[PDB]
Amino acid sequence: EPLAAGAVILRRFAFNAAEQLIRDINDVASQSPFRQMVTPGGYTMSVAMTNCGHLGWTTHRQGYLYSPIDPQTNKPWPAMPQSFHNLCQRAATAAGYPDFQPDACLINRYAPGAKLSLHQDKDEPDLRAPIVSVSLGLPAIFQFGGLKRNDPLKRLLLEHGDVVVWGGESRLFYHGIQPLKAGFHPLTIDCRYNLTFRQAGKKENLY
Ligand SMILES: [Fe+2]
Repeated sequence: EPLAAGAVILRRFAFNAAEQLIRDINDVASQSPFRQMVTPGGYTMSVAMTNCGHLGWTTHRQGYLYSPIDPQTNKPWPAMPQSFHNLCQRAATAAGYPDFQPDACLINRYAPGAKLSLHQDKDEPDLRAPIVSVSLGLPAIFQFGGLKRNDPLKRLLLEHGDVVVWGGESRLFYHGIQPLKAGFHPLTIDCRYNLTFRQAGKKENLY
């Protein structure tokens, strides 16, 4: 029996691909800079973000959505790097999702003390498609609950190279990241990067 129904934890799965993945995060950031987006309550997120791929998650007039254009540059988000595409496919396939074809990758950067409040990934057209998570750099405590608010939370440390394929029931769980502890990592220096691959466009975009 699993810790999270439908989730597939692949520890250190991206450990070897880590250095290249980071070079690509930096490349993506040179075009679409990391920016701290504004929350519903008007607060600035402590986590900094950016996207790559055809679609990118962002804020838009009191709402949140996937856009083919970066509002900060008025240009498309950078294309999905080969390292990203490859790693995701290998993880998705190993987890039993060979047809998963993400068109969006939200890149999160956590500086010491950065955290992500509880939320569900429900902005995607088809929730049967999983979300592949890739952690890099400083370790973080990932928390997840259930399908509804105020449900009992479970914690899980996510470390450098860890990949989790959130499929099945786990795909809809409320989740977040507790305040990042300060520290040092050879490849990221003083932060943690997290990539979350999503199939954000409707199936028609595949034809
Ligand atoms: Fe999320």
